[PDB]
Formats: sequence, structure tokens, C-alpha cells
Amino acid sequence: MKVEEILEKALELVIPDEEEVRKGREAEEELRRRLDELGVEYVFVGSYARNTWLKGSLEIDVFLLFPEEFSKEELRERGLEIGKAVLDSYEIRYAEHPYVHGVVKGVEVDVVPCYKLKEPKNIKSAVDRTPFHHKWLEGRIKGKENEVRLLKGFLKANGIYGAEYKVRGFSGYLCELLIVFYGSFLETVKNARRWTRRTVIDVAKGEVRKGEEFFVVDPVDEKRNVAANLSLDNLARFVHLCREFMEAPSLGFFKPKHPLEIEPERLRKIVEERGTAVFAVKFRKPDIVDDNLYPQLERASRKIFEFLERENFMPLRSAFKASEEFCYLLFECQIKEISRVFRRMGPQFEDERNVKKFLSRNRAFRPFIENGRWWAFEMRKFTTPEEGVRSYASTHWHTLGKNVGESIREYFEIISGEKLFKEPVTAELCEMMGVKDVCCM
Amino acid sequence: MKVEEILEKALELVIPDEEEVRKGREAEEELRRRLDELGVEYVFVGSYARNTWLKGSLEIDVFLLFPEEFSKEELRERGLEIGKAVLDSYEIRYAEHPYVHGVVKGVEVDVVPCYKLKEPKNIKSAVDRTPFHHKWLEGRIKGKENEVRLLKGFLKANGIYGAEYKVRGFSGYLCELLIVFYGSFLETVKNARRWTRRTVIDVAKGEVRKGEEFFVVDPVDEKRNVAANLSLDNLARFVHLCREFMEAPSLGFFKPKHPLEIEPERLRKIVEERGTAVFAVKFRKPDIVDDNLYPQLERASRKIFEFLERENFMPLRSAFKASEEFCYLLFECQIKEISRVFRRMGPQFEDERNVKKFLSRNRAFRPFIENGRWWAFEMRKFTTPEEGVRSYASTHWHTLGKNVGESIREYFEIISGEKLFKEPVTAELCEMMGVKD
RNA sequence: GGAAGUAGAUGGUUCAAGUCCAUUUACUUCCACC
RNA sequence: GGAAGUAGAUGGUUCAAGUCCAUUUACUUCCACC
Ligand SMILES: Nc1ccn([C@@H]2O[C@H](COP(=O)(O)OP(=O)(O)OP(=O)(O)O)[C@@H](O)[C@H]2O)c(=O)n1
Ligand SMILES: Nc1ccn([C@@H]2O[C@H](COP(=O)(O)OP(=O)(O)OP(=O)(O)O)[C@@H](O)[C@H]2O)c(=O)n1
Ligand SMILES: [Ca+2]
Repeated sequence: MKVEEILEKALELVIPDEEEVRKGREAEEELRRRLDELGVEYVFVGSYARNTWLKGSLEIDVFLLFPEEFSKEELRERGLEIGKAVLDSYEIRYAEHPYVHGVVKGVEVDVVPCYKLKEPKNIKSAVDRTPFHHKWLEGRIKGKENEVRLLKGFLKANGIYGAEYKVRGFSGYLCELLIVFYGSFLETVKNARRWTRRTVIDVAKGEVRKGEEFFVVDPVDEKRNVAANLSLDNLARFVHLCREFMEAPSLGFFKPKHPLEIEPERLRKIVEERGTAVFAVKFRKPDIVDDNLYPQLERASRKIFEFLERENFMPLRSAFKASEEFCYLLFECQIKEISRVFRRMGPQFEDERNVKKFLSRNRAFRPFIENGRWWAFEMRKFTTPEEGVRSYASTHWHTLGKNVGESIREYFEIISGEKLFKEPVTAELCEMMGVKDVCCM
Repeated sequence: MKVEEILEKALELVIPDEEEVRKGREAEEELRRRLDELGVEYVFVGSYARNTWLKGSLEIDVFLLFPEEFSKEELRERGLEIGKAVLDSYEIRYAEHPYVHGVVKGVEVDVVPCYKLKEPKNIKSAVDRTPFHHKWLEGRIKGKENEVRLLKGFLKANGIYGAEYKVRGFSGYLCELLIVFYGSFLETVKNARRWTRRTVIDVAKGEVRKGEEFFVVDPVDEKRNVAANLSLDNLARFVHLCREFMEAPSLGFFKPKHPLEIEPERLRKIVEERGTAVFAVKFRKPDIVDDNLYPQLERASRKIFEFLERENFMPLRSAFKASEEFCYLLFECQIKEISRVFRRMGPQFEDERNVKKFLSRNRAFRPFIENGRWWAFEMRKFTTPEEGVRSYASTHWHTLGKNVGESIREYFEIISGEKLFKEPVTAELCEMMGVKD
């Protein structure tokens, strides 16, 4: 099991075969023919145009180049026009920057409008750097595509490929820069082993330095962090995987792992072994794009976790899942049930003015003195984390994300017990509690 | 009803009737006759020697003055022999300083050996300051020394009289000094409201300055605090009580409240409504004096209390009770049961060597990363506060006071729920939980 | 949409809030959907 | 007996202990038992 023999096998998992390549060549040809004939300035960009796309992930990126004088309104009207004009069938769905997603001869295509700039300074739209990224990489990546494909494959198999909010990992463009920076997959992995949260990679300068955060300097624009949306945790996982890969190299690192169907009965056993409170907030999925929905689920998850922690339910971890129709916020707490009384701190016996109004209150028990200050016994209006959340989410829905919070206003319920183990959340449940052997292929 | 109308009606319960005084005089004489028969220099000090004892607190303090020639060990043997051959029956039991306690013609007596000195500063034993104390008070407390007996009665009714550990309150002498410093109990009550914990009262200089701590400076030794054993919380209680009295006066402030007997059934009801975990540590009371016991019971109570908090059972309060044959450490926690799993913080991801060690320990569940560490799920040995204290007391008996600890070491049990309300701890549980009716 | 920051405001909880729970106006950034 | 203080010496827990849990030696000051 030699390292180089491992990577040679890995190639068969990440290099697309002849039939896929040809399928994309045939599509490419058709697209060009349609876009000429339309007049229209365009440019193929991204992994297709650089032959760095992953086996089974063929998708062509076309960028339409407009006069910078155009309004943003004019950009979308025209982008959508041409995109629609050029794709066999199509779909329009985006967060901020408009574009058309479609198919040309059975292959995924994205037609994206942008601005024909010269110098990626000042930037009129979010995506204006992409043509420049391509000019830059074009001649610096020839002969190193398979190398980029290994890294991509390695990341994806470990669930940290892509910088969208659903994954918060490594973009494809980031993979290319790393390969340009280190020369090979093997060199990257070897080096990544010693990246820190303060690591700055400046590709254009061929330099590694200490900064305020992890920062991969864009060759085309130095104020840009190519790794802006890679989370601290995903960086950590990557660094750790590299360490593990070099200790014990294996083809396992390039094969995806799938959730495994775990029976409700065994889940009941694990939860009662841990003796925790496990429950979810269930509600209708708001009909919005992933990049709007996921940060909103992140916020909702966080605020309720914070509520649980200030309310002394000792939350362990937290998870979320989105189905076609429902979303789920998963929670685990050390405390299944708290007492009803608690102590509220009072004023120091010194100043009477405050002590007077502190004792003026009607309570059931009778304040006392401890360490030179008054304290009182007060009652909770809930004693289980479920009851707690039910109070929280009914009362604070507006702080849980624009659309997520709105959906919770109109309907939510709290599921625990067997009722929760038959929901499609077992993968997230297992992940959350760190159940061993979960997890396969 | 009004200002000084109440003080009249109280003086009935503080000043002793003539026939209690008459029993005590016929006991005083008999004592002089026995001591002089033996020769022996003797000074009378304390409350009886100043006419400041409560109606029922009849005790006589006698001090034996030994020449300094006799050493610390010679002192006590002769002081004991004298005390034994001067009291009808006698009891010897003390914490550090030797004395005989006994009865003459049916009257409580204390015989305490000490030294005769010129100059108070630079003590030999411990009580040497006391004759000096008295000779500073003989001509200063003269007159309406009933302003003391009201102050005493006040503090006694409210559970904060004596300055011994069981109480941690106001010394008898501390009372007589304040009456000299302010002029009268009422005037003392007026001022005590303004007292902080920074208050320093200098009877000698008439100086109400603000030092680092509550310090009643002794007229006989300025290095020494007369209030040195009154606790912070006990001070708080008085300062408040005075405020409560000043505004709305009542004779109730001089009557001791009946200790309040609540039935087991009502207590269980209170506790179940409270939703807490209430349990006690019961063990055999070690055969020691109060002043060695109570601080140990406190220890003890505190160390287990801290165990409970660092163990996330969120304790509310604690208390303790001493009986004939048993002691009880009383606890109430907000958490009746905790989960088996908990999180353990590991290292930051960069620190590759310590990550290896951390990840190499066998656990039931896969560790995880969160904000750049490395955390692990671990399993607890216990899930209930009672379960928890059973362990801590078993392993940490030695940190729980010399004797209390030794006693816990050989045996204790944990009493909770139904079994507990049958033990003599209900008054303590009521005070603890602030039960009110 | 989400996140950071700067300058105001409002409700609630509390003996007690610039600070805890929320709401809101103006502005400067940044990220994703490529 | 308990508490405060100064100089050390350990053992345990932990990825890691001058920081958490305990133990010990010497010098010191305090408190109650009056
Ligand atoms: N977060 C992102 C997303 C995209 N891009 C730019 O957009 C191009 C196209 O991105 P995308 O289609 O999302 O993926 P690819 O880079 O083409 O690679 P792959 O499809 O294999 O993920 C990239 O090359 C890059 O220049 C970027 O800079 N940062
Ligand atoms: N903590 C104390 C208590 C007592 N004493 C000295 O011991 C004398 C007698 O105190 P004690 O007999 O213990 O109580 P009484 O002063 O007699 O008060 P009472 O009779 O109400 O109990 C006091 O006058 C005082 O000089 C002292 O200095 N330190
Ligand atoms: Ca693409």
C-alpha cells in the first residue's frame, strides 16, 4: 500500500472517462454555435474550461460579458433573456446574482451575466473576478489538472468541498490555487498538516505568513480571501485529515461515506445510555434557496442553544436537517428536568433603599442573607428543556431568521422519544452524539 | 405603642426578679467563704459582677489570679484542683483554656484560672485580658446598665446573642461596650442602621472610622477586635433587625419565636412543589465540645457544597444540625438527576501531538471539533447528587474536618425523601428553604 | 438572506441595565448562489 | 479545633496543572471554649 500506488487508483475515481468527456465536448460545441448566431460576447470559465472538473460532476459555466455602463436591472433582464435563448430547458433560482441554470444536450449549464471590466479593481457585481481568475489560471494549471482533481475528490469524499453555506468548505478555485502554490496534491496535503487558524497563503507572492485569520490571497485582487467562507471547523477537519492521511495512506480517504439506516430501537438504547434529553423543533421548510435557508437554520439553531444554556439546561451539541417539506432543529441537553425554585441575587444588606424594594415583592418563601447580600427563592415557569424551547420559539420566533422565524410563527412542534427516531434525522442524530460505526463505504 | 413605650414592657423579661437574685446572692456568699478558707486570690468578673444578666441567664464568673512564676501547665492543675474543691458538683470540658464549671446552692458557676499582670499588652495565656476588661467597665457601665440587658435580650430573642461558634454573633462584653459608646440601646439601635462591614468603632478614642473590616477596638488592647467572631451575615441580620424595629416597633423583638414544628407531610409537600433534591449526610457525632464541632461541621458542609457546584448539581443552600448522638449535613440541589454523558474540552486542532494523546484515549463515542478544539463525550460515575456525595465523602473524608472527617470515614449514610422528614432536622430544613407560615 | 462593525432609539426582565432577553432607524463592510 | 498568612515538598485528575481535586513540612498571626 504505497502512497503513489494509492493515488494512481484514486485517479480512476476522480478523472472522468472518455464518454463523459465527449458528452461535454458535444454540448460545448452546441452552446458555442447558439451563442454565436446570437451575436453576444461570452467566455467559458470554471472547471470545464480548465479540465479540472470531477468525474460525474460535469457542468459548463458560461459568462456573458456586458458593458459596465449597464444597470444591474439591465444585466439581469439581458442575462435571463440570453440564458433562456440558449438552453434546451432551464430553471431560474438564485439568492442575489441572477443567472440561468439549464441543460444543453443532456449536460448541466450555468449561463451567468457579468461585466466586461479590465482590472478587477472596484468590481460592479459579485462575480466579475471570475473571468480574471480564469485568465490567471489558464496557463499556470496546464498539466496539473489531475492533481487538482485529486484534491477536489479528497475534499468532497470528506464532505468539505464547496464554499456555499451548506458546506462552508473549500471552493474549486481554492483547490486550483493550492495546486499552483504547492505543485501537487501530495505537496498540499503534506504542507496543510501545519496550517493554523492564523495562516496566510499569498499565491501571487509565493509566500506563507502569519495573519489575523486563515487567508488565501486572490492573485487577481489582494483584498480578497479565496477562503472567506471556509469555517474554522472545516479548516480543522482538513488539517486533521492530512495528518491522518500521511500517517496511514488509504483509498478510503477518496471514497464517500453514507449515513447507514439505524433502527429506532437501538437509538432508544443509546439515548438512554447517555441519559440525555434529545428532541427536535419541527416546522415547514420555507420555499427559499439553500444559501438563504442554511445560514437561517444556523442562526435558529444557535439562538435556541443559547436560550438553553442561559436557562441552565446544559446543552451538549446541536444539529439541523432540511427535508423537502420540513426543517428540524436537533438538540441534546444534560438536564432533562430542573427544579422549580432557583435563587435570584439581591442587594448588599448595606443600602436599605434597594433592600426595601427587593423585599417589597410577594414571594412564597422568604429571602435570606448569604455573604453580606440578600437572595430570594423564585419559581420557574418551565422545568424541561422542551417546555423551555416551546416557550422560547412561541415567544422569540422573530429572532430565528427572516423566513425560518416566520415559518415557526405559523407552525412548529417539539418531537422527542420514539416519535423522533422515526423522523428522517437519524443521520444527524448519530453525527451529533458521535455514535460509532455509523457510516459506510 | 410609640417610641420608648415598648422598652418598658420588655424590661420585664430581661431584669431578673428578686428571688432569682436572692438565690444568686446566697450562692455568691457561700463561694467567697470556700475560697478564703483555702486562701487563694480571686477576682469576680463577668455579667453577675456587673448586674447585666438576663432573667434566667444566672451564671457566676470567678477568676483565679496566679503569680507568673507558675508556668502554663502548673497554672491549670492548681486551677482545676481549686475549682474542684470549691464547687458541689463539677464538670470539666473545654477547647483550649482550662476551667471548671459547676453548681453552688443550685446556681451555675465558672472557675477560671488566669494570670495577674501589670500592663495588658503582651498576654501570657488567653483570658488574661478579662480582669482588665472588668476594671475598665466597673465605673463606666454604672447606672442604667439595663440598656445592656435590653440589647442582650434583643440579640438573644433573635438567635444572634453569644459569640461562640454555634452562634457567631454578639459577645456579652461587646454589648456593654456599645452602650458606653452610644449612650443607650435605642441610640445604639439608631446608629447600627448606618453600620457597614467597613465600620470601625473605637470606644477608647470615640472614633467611628472606616477601615478594611468590622472592628470594635478593645479599650484594653487596640490590636484586638471585640467583634472578631461575629460573622458578616450575622452583622447583616442585626443591622436589618434594627431598621425593622425602628420603623415598626413591637415586643416580638424581645420574645423568642417558637422554633416552629411543621409536620413531615407538609415538608414533603413543600419539597415536592419545590422540585428539588433534598438529602442529608448523617453520621455519628464525635465526642467533642461545641467550639471544635461547629467549625468542623461548617467545613465539611462547605466542601461538599463546592463539590456539588463543580459537579453541576446546582446546589441552593446547605445547613447542619447536631443532636445527642448524630450530625446532619443538609443539602438542597436544583438537579435531581444529570445525564451520564458530558463534554470534555480537548486541545486546539493545531497542536498535533496533544491531539494524538487526546484522541488515543478509549471512549464510547467519537470525539468532535467545535470552534477549533477537539472535545470528547465522557461518561460520569454517578448521575444523582446523593450518588455523588456518597462518593466524595468516601474519598475526601480527610478534608472534612479532623473529627467530623474521621467520623465520616468509619460510617455515614445518605438520607433522602421519606426517610429524612422523620429525622430531627425539620427546623433546619425550614430555615434553609425559607419556609414561611 | 446571513455575518462583522459604527452611531442613535424602543419594549421587556431586574433592587439595580451602556452591559441580560428582544425590537428598531441611519450608515460602512464582508460572504454565498458563479 | 477552625480560620488567615509566608516559605517549600509531594500525589491524583487531564491532551496539558504554578491555574482543578487532594496531601505534607517549617516559620507566623487570629478566633472561640471566659
Ligand atoms: N465561492 C466562489 C465561487 C466561485 N468562484 C469563481 O467562479 C468560478 C466557477 O465556480 P463554480 O462553478 O461554483 O465551481 P468550479 O470553480 O467551476 O469548479 P467545480 O465545478 O468542480 O466545483 C470559479 O472558477 C471561481 O473563479 C469564486 O471565486 N468563489
Ligand atoms: N468572646 C468573649 C466573651 C467573653 N469575654 C470576656 O469574658 C467575660 C465574661 O463573658 P461570659 O461569661 O462568657 O459572658 P457574659 O459577659 O457574662 O454575658 P452573659 O452573662 O449574658 O452570658 C466578659 O466580660 C469579657 O471580658 C471576651 O472578652 N471574649
Ligand atoms: Ca461549474
